[PDB]
Amino acid sequence: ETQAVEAGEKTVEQFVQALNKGDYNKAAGMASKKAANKSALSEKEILEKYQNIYGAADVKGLEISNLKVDKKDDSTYSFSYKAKMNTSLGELKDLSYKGTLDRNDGKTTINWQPNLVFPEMEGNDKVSLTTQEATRGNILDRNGEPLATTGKLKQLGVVPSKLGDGDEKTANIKAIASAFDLTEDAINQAISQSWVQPDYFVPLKIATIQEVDGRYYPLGEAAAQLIGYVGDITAEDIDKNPELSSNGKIGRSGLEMAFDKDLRGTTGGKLSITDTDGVEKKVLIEHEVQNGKDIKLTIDAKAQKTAFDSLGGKAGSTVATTPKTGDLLALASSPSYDPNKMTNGISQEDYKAYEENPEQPFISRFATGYAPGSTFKMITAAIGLDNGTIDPNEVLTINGLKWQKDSSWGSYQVTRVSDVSHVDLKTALIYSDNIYMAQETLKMGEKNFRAGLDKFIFGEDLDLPISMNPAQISNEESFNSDILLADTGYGQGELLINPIQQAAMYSVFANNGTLVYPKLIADKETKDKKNVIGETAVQTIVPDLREVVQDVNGTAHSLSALGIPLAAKTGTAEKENSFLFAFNPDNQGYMMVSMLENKEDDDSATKRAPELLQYLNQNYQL
Ligand SMILES: *C(=O)[C@@H](NC(=O)/C(=N\O)c1nsc(N)n1)[C@@H]1NC(C(=O)O)=C(CC2=CCN([C@@H]3CCNC3)C2=O)CS1
Repeated sequence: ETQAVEAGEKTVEQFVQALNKGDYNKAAGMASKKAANKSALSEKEILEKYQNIYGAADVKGLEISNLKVDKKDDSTYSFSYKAKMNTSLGELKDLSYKGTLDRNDGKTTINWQPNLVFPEMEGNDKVSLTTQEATRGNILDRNGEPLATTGKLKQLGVVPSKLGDGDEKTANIKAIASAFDLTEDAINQAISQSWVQPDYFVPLKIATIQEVDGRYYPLGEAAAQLIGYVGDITAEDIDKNPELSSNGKIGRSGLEMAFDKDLRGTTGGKLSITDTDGVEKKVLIEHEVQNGKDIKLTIDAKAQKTAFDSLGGKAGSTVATTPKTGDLLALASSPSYDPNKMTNGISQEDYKAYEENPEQPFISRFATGYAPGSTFKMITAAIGLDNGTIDPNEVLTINGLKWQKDSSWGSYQVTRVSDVSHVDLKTALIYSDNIYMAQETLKMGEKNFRAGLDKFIFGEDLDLPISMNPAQISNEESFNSDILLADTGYGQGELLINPIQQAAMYSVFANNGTLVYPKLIADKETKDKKNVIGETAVQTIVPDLREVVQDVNGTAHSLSALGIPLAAKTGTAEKENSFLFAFNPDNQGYMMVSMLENKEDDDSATKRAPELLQYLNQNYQL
């Protein structure tokens, strides 16, 4: 407790603090002159040491404790303290520093020595710092087949110096643009790029070829919206997260981005003290690299490749689930983009292409909310049946195509397409009679309609890694209209449900009225919501839904040619959308929901479903 002691106690601290602030020169100013019993190096020689070592290892957050300064002679005090510090590779704990001070004319300074960098350093000792980036994990389908993996790829390229001079170049460019099937002009824009030197290898496809490590998506565009793609890491990404290395790739969309942490692993590293020849003398930190985790999904890659191909590139979406457990067997969206071109290199043209396609390939339509249309009637009936409103056999008598409750609906008319004039429940679903449904809905009223709807999952967010707004009944918490109460009853109005949310609500017909939440991660436990509708309302509706197919006038009669047990409902909306709902009523092994955004003349979701239905029907039973 002496005013010379604490003068030295303060001179240590100002030295430590100067190193935290990274002011390696202020620190160097507190060094005794270079001498045999004082410092071991000059101010400049000291400055350089800390910049080399404390900088290259980014030493910061230096905390000392148990500081001691005791007198040894009138001009020399000995100090000692414990310390901990943060390095770019971890925390250094329980360091033991020791040294001496030089009092001379009321000026107290440090007799610097290498053992104030790290305790065990001596003489001409140095420091080494090595890092090892990890390998990105895989995304797998339910059967282990890979959906996103990192492997060696046969990169094709050329060398401007092994071509032709004049006609031998512009005719040889022809030959390699053929045996590989790529445009011939793009070989000229590439060869004449800025960075090209006539000796470098210039890449073309995913004439010499070299093996390159890259990120590969076997299914390409058939699963590009769900799985996503990955991009070069940019300086900005490191601002958002300085734990990233400049050399990896990063998930930018779809599941790659949703699970980037798990998939990307942790970097390994090693901080060592070496003699003057890089020979390791003490290891201070060693974190063995930990690679990225694999991720197993519910997807069935054949169902996905089939479901996407079935849309023939038209705007639309398909979604398949095993309804008794929630497994999502496929999440198709069309049109689409090449996720391999995006990740591993995409020409400036093929890229500008996707951006201006007005049907928007980058949209994950299976998460876009739509107005479901007539398919929804299978709910409305099930609610009406639950609360007594609907008599299956009560036969309404309905004339013409238009209708309204009374003249106070101005020009708002409920329209249908088939002038059936004796409609019971079964007949209503077989023909998709908006009117019958619009009526039996009003017979039920917002209170009893919402009483049933509210037993579903509107508003809720599902436990899935896909960004999607929840499904809504209306753009306000009440309808505030009869017309809307009606429009909503037959699948329009202010309804918004996306193909995954639809597939969840309709699961009630495969589970005696229990709703089963969708499942996308292979291991996660099934989650359900019991008694959403009555078992009896199911046994009433389903046999009517078979007849949407079998009956010669059924909206989906074309599917009876297949010879497979189907129960289903269709839809259409107005540009014209087209819908289909389908599942197996014998075994409940699968269920599908297919849309067609902006259909073509005489095209339909129902005309494209068979190939996917045959696969599902055979490979998913009990
Ligand atoms: C349910 O979605 C209903 N569709 C419509 O009424 C719509 N347009 O057709 C629609 N509602 S709102 C809005 N803006 N437009 C019924 N569903 C279907 C269907 O599922 O296919 C309809 C089409 C349709 C029923 C029977 N069809 C036979 C084809 C040849 N002749 C009849 C048929 O195309 C309309 S009613």
